Amino acid sequence: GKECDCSSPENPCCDAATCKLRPGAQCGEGLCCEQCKFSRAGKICRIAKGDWNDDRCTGQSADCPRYH
Repeated sequence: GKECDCSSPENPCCDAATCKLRPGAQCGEGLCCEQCKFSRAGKICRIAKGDWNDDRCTGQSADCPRYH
């Protein structure tokens, strides 16, 4: 977006000075953002709405799209 990677100032994954991520982790907030680290693919970011495939995250992303 602009120059920020997180939305919380207390979050330990984004320099509060530049409201951006902290140069050490790889995600300040997302459906698949591990403790300051890019979650690994095969991450269930959300469950379908009945009975079928589920939502999985990649090995380099920190958010989750939609498929159900």
